[PDB]
Amino acid sequence: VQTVGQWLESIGLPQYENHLMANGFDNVQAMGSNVMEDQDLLEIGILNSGHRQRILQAIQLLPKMRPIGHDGAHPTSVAEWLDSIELGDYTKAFLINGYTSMDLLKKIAEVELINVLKINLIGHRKRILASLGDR
Repeated sequence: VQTVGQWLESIGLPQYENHLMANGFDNVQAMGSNVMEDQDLLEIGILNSGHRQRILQAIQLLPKMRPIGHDGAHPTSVAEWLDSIELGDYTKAFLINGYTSMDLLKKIAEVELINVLKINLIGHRKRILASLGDR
């Protein structure tokens, strides 16, 4: 079981744990398939310079990449889809927003997402972004 608190405490100390968690980065799984990015770690709210590289090289060096780890998901709707992303309440916003077909989720841009879904959270953002696979 991987926990942000443990990982963070290892690479450094329990100081940004709250930030990440509250920023959606409460589950290490958020960086299981796609290691954290400079823009993300920087968008959160780090103390000061000298830590960015640490988290980057660390989260990037994290030996969690394997060949057998090629499992994916095949949902039928926004519901089951988000269900595989540690999210369910989103189903409401997504639905009322007009998201019925997965394809539709791939017909929007960043701004459109933060403007429609109104997520405004790196965690949930990266999670869904990775789940869909825009780029």
